[PDB]
Amino acid sequence: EKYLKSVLRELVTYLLFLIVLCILTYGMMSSNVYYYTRMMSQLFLDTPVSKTEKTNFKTLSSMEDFWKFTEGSLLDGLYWKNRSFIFYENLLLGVPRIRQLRVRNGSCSIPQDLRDEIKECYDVYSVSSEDRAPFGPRNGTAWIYTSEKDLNGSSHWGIIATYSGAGYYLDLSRTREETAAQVASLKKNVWLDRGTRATFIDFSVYNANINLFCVVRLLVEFPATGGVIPSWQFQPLKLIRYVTTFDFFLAACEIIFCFFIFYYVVEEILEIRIHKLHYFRSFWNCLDVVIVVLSVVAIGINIYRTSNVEVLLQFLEDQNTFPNFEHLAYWQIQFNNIAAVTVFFVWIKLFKFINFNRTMSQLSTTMSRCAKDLFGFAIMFFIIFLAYAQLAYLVFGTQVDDFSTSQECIFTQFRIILGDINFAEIEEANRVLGPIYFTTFVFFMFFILLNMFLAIINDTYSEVKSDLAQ
Amino acid sequence: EKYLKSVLRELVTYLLFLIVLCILTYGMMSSNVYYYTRMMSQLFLDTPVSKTEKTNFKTLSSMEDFWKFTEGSLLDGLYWKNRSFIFYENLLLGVPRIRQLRVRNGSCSIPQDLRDEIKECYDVYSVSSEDRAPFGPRNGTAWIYTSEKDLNGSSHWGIIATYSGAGYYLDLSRTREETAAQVASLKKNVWLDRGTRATFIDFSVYNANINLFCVVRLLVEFPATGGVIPSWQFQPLKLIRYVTTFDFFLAACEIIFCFFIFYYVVEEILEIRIHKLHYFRSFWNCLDVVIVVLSVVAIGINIYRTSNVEVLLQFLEDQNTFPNFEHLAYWQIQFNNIAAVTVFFVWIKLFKFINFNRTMSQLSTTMSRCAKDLFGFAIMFFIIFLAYAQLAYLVFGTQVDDFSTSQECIFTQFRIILGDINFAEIEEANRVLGPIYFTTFVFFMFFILLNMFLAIINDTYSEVKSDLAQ
Amino acid sequence: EKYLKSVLRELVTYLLFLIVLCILTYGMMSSNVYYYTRMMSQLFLDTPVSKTEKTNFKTLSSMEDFWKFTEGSLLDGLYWKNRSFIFYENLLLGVPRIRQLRVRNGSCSIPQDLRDEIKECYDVYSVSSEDRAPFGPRNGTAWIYTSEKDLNGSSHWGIIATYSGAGYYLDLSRTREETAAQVASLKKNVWLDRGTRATFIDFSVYNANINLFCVVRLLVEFPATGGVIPSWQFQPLKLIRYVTTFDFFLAACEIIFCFFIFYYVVEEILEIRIHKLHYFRSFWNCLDVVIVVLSVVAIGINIYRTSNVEVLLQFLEDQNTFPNFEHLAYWQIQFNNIAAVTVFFVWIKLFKFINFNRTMSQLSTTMSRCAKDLFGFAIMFFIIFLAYAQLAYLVFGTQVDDFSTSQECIFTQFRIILGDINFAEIEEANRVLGPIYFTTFVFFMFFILLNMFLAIINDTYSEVKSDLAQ
Amino acid sequence: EKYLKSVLRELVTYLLFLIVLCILTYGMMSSNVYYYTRMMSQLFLDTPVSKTEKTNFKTLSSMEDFWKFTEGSLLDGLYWKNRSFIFYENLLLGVPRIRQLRVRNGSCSIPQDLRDEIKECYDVYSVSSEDRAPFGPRNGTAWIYTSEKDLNGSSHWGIIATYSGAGYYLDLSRTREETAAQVASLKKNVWLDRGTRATFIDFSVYNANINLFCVVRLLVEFPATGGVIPSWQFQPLKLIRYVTTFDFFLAACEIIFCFFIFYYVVEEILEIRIHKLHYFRSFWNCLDVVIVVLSVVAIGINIYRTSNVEVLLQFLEDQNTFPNFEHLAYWQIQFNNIAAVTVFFVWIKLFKFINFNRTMSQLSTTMSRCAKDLFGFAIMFFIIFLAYAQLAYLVFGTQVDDFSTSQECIFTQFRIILGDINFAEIEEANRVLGPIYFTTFVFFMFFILLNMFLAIINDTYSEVKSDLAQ
Ligand SMILES: [Ca+2]
Repeated sequence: EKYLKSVLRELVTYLLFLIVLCILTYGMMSSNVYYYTRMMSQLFLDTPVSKTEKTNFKTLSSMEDFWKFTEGSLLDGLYWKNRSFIFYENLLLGVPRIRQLRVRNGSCSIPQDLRDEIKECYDVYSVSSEDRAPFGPRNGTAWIYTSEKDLNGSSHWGIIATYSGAGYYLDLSRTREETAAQVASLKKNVWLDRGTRATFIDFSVYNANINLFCVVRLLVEFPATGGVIPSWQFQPLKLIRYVTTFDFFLAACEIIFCFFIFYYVVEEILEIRIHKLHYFRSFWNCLDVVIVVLSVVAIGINIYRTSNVEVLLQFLEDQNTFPNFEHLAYWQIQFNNIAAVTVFFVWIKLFKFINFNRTMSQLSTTMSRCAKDLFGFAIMFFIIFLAYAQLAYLVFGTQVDDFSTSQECIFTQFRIILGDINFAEIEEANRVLGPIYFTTFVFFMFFILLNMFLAIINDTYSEVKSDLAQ
Repeated sequence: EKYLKSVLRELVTYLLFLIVLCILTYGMMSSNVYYYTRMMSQLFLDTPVSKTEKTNFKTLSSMEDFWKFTEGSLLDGLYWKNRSFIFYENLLLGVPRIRQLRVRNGSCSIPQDLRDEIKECYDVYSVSSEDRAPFGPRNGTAWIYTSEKDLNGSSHWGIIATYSGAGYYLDLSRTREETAAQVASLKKNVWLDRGTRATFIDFSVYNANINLFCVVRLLVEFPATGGVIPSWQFQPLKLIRYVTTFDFFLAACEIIFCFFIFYYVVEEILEIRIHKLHYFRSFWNCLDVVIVVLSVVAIGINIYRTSNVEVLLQFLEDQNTFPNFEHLAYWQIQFNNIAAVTVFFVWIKLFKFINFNRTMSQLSTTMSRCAKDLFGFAIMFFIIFLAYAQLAYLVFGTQVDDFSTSQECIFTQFRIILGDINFAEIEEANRVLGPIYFTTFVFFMFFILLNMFLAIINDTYSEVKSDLAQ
Repeated sequence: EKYLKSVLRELVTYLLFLIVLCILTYGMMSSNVYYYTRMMSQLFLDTPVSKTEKTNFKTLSSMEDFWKFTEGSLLDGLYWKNRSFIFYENLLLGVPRIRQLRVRNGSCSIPQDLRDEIKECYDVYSVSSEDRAPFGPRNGTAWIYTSEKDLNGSSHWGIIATYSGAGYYLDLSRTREETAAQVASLKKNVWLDRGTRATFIDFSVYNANINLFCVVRLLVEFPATGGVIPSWQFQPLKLIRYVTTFDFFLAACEIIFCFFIFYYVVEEILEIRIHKLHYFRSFWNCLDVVIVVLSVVAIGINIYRTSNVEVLLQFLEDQNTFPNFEHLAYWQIQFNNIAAVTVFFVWIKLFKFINFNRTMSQLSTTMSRCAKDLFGFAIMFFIIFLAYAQLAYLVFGTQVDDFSTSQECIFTQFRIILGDINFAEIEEANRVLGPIYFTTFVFFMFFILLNMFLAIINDTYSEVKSDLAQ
Repeated sequence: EKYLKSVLRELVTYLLFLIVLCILTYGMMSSNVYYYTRMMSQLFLDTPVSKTEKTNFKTLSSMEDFWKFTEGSLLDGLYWKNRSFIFYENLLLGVPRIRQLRVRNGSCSIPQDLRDEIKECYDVYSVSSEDRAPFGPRNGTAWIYTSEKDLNGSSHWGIIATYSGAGYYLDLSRTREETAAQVASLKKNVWLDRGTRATFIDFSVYNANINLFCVVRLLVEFPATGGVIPSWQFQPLKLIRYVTTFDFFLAACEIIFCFFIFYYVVEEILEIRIHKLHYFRSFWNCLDVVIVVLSVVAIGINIYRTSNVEVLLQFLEDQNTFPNFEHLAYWQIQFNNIAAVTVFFVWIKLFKFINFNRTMSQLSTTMSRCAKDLFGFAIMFFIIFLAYAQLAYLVFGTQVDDFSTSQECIFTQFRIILGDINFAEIEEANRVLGPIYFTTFVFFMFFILLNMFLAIINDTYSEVKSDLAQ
């Protein structure tokens, strides 16, 4: 009877922990936030670059389109008629910033055959090929290289390369007329030319109705082959924490969560000190360790982020400067990811107390007894899966977007297995190998290989049911 | 022999009942009705707001677009050249009505940090923060709050909030010139401003060729974050019933259905009294009780709806007023839902007489024998399903429309399992966690977990067949 | 040895027959024909109604759009600059024809409540409500009713109704200027009004390069609820057969096919005369009877169609008339359908000689021994399938296009099972019952019920393999 | 121990070989190449033909659109302001070339019935119907036929026909003004008329930043039924190889790969000389032979291609000519295809050393024992699959794009099985047979026939596990 009562006590404690965690994670969420970013992104990406034009920021194709956007839709969205409100609600915080990364002329070598017709070549962006010399009129921060440290920047993982936080930057103005003049001055002096490899536009807004910031980042990359590759980022933040009663309730819930985390840390360490050799012999102990580690990491990230609020205080002293909220947004994204993973893994631990009756124990035994063969056939299946992915990358890699990178081929093959196919592009890219690849993949994966998993599961379930009937 | 004859008599009676119910439910449906609403919705939602503009009602983005629609496409669709026929057949009944819901300034608290730059804040719509004071010129019903009781209104479940039936309303006119003047007067005095949270446009039409009304409701919501969220509703009604011979035939069928339902009620009550100890132990008795309860609820709703025809009589006395058919449309929708569910559950009861031979009995035994294990593994499977849904909500909640609400995540995961995927948006929202979530979900759900249902069914079928073979 | 050699002889004869049939059916096909209709349909449907307008023929919405098409894109497509070639290759044969079907005023009864505001009502199209009296100026065939017999017409199965071959028709002219004048005269006198229920535009072209006709039919329906429902039909024909060497080769193949069919008829009749009582005890005999009946029907249709070449001869005598090729196109479509079905069923008969070794016999025994239970569970599964379809029709019937008709619901549910879903529209139509219907359908159909077929097949295969190992 | 250590040595050697091959195949790929072709194709295809027009090169519909493209978007893309750079990076090499294929008047025979109205007919393109006589002004190479040998051309496999390398060609100029004059002169003299059957536009560019050429080919076909069928081809080439350090590293890797291939060839020949009769009894020996043959073919193609760099040398002597890189592009495509297949098959051989423990051996034995029955049921299943495909071709062949060719039907049926359906077009093409075909195909294939594969696999797995358990 002691075992059942102890299990019930553990179940009740874990249920309380689960309710606390769910309350926290839904308190840090709301429907108000999705439409915030939806309207912001629509305004800044979906609006045509100009009345006559049709291309938006989403469909930029050249430097001329980027200049039209910068002098056009961007200024329309940013400034609303001394203080701007991106809508009638969202105040524009301070000043926007524009930054570019540059590459040296001669960072690549032209073949000796063509040196008579081609004199200048610019390599793809890299830390080695980066340009750090003044150009243009050399008047101000837009024409002089500023290091990452002096710019208080950080690296950004772009579509085709990873970019540093340094470059040539200009701080725009509070009003539309001044910003337009600055942008026109930049364009006249040819700010963007052959050496440009990336450009960033950063600005943040604040919504007092719901007490949420929004950090915006627009990146346009200029590959060595010509054209542009636009991208965007809209990240809401809650820098100010305690403004309402629900905020204090969530603070209390967070304190309770920290108490629970410390209690679990102590409990797990106590058992580790005795069973350390065989502690990882059970999956539940590994799950408990993962949960506690993730929760501790989340707590540490939260503590670090809460002390970074001093950047907001610096901005509030003088509002004519650029508010650097990129680090806060990055750490908020990291915290959200870690909290989501912790919640997911806390949910999975519910299987520990799910053996109510003989049926649940039957199913759990079937699933545990089936893992050894499932892993082996997973290796076997994924060998062929990766062979097919490599063939697809080598065949359609340069033509089809779905196969443009070795990682994207895996996702495309998963989608094809599910039923989300784009066979027209595959057939267009290669009229002989495209159809052969598609047909053979579909056959040997959907029709045959996918059924080995189910055969293993079926045999294991039947064996377990026959055995446990005793 | 008595058992077989009694079962045959029951089967014949139930076949007659099913035929009557199907006749009723298909008589209350026609192909003419779908194209009615199709043309109405194409006229009002799909037409461009103006000749130069591209945005329609479906794609409104701001208060300016809403004003352009109200002064533009709405008047074009409403008035066709004293009486308006909306294509050439649908008489416009009475006048339309426009109603807005409002919020008080100061219903939220600004953080003390930003009180020097922001003075006014309006909270999200709620009954507590609702505004009930006059504004603007204070001339008429458009500038004074009218309660739900005095407005004969009712609540509406919107996209982002549930709204009351009160607010500030104006009754438009019969002709285009008067309505345009009223709308221009509203716009000049700034009817919509920071405090607006919702707006409604209501009107109904009548088609004499097919004898059907159409109650229309256009709702535009104004979130606290800016922008607009349009929505619509086109609900045909049949207030006048006995016109043609088929209508009298359907009335006779309804009388027969009522007699059948009374007979079944008496039979079920007698069986409950006789076999109180075994009634709820059988699934068929539960199905019979569900069917009888749903049919009684449908009959009650129908009786209430017929007594509600008095609203049409009030309108017919004076045609210069607004016909309030919202309640009739709501109850028609409820009746349709109840009747559809009753039909569905009446169809399922055919399984009672489906045991013709050994094959059908074996199949039914197999289905009823694995229900115990199917429910347990359904619990086990849906624990992981909801864990994945919660992770998806916490990760893509603020970026992807498909995961914008906790309920939307479940439907999106069902669609992903089927094969309807939107992986591009998932990868765009999170380039690391998006692919991991998608790949792990697909693997652990489609490839492995979904096959446990199949293993259970296969093992149970084999066991049942082996047992019943002897 | 006797059985093996007789089977070998039968297999050789049937392989020759199959080769002949495949040769015929692929000789009556060519890639040249798909692009013929593709260009015709792109020219007539896809092109905008006018330079300023955006609506196509596919997106007509009112009588004004239809008039603009008739005076606009239609004349541009028809006439190319006495003889017109709809492209630089396809001669326009004779003149086009326009025909409308009409309904009487007062074919429905207005409710007594509204008789003071509505005086005229036109019912949906039917043979009883059809109008047969002159209207308008009463000058010519466009304003007088012409019966189906005198018009040499036939019924057409439209989208919302089935239409007769009678009505009010006008024969257009050979040149653009005359046709435009006729259409303008029709429009000025108000040819289309409240009574119109359908309109037809018929014309045919000839392409001498590939020796193919193309019979075109554009139908626009005018429901009693307003609006228009466009539809089209492009049917290539081969009236002139024996021109090239391949045509004579195909004639020889057709003669060989008739000889084979007579031989098979004689064989089957001889077998029936001996085993008439138990002849239908075998599936292969039923397949043979089906094949022979379908082939005889195809031969009869071909003989009827060849005699119907006299219509072309009548047209060729005077080219200033309307070539009535509608019957030839209808019979060509019927012949193509019957030939396709015959080819499909001839392919299936290849299973008779597929028992090469023990593996094929094992699989055939498994499939035949499984049909008894597969049919029973098919009935069981389709009862629930039809219950769900009826619920979907009653719930989303008036809002969603995919559920607009009772037959559309079945196809939509099949598509949903496969993975082709449109959940957004379902959720929009009903925000409570939509999600419930979708989720419950997906669960109980894909997760559970679809696996009973698979369990039955697996058990039968295992039993057959265990038995035949003896 | 004797077997295990030899297997370990073989595994290590094959792992080294696999790493070398993967290094080579990923060194011949880069993300920079996908966006190269992406920008090129967006510039030339997606760009509107003119400011007023909407048709692209992808949506050409007639000779007028082709002329507008040639005088419009093509010249805008080609020439950027003596030397042109398609972007600010990609130099235009030499001059473009325009070529056309032609057919004789009278290559077909008109029926005697219509010879009084039609005088000229042009057959579909073929080597027999090809025209080879001068036309037009007869001034220069654009109006005289040049054979394939004298044009240094080669055949091209188009959408509706295979085309020779001969025809009437004009070499365009280096500057926009001269090319526009030449194109206008061609258009004025009616270069394209009834006899035209195909047109090609060829040009290549070079990117010094990434050292990659791009051979471009735009083909517009003119069917005998009218209209145009555009198509395109963008193929990057690495003609110049030894420039950077990574290039020398890849050369060393290629030398190592050649040594490995020679060693494997010797090893396999040694075993063949001994096991001549039973060498093919093992699947692994067949895989080794396939790998060796494919690698040798790839090496031969590479040797042929490297010695073919002389074409670039000829062009570099005089840059005022047309650079004929078509053969180099063709052979690069062939080499890429063969290398991809070799990589795929090299990956599959990893299964030989995958028998680590009892689980992997059991899975491999299950897969091996299945092949006998799986092949038989594959024949059985594909008989019905091809019957359905033939029926679909005969029914929807002339109406639906997905069924336009007998090969397209197979791919469309695979897609339908997966879940990628276009049921709307199928139902539109045939309203009776379309739904029947779709429903019966889905049922008999997805619900029933696809489960026999799984039944076989499951039964074999259970048998193998029971046998090997003891
Ligand atoms: Ca699927």
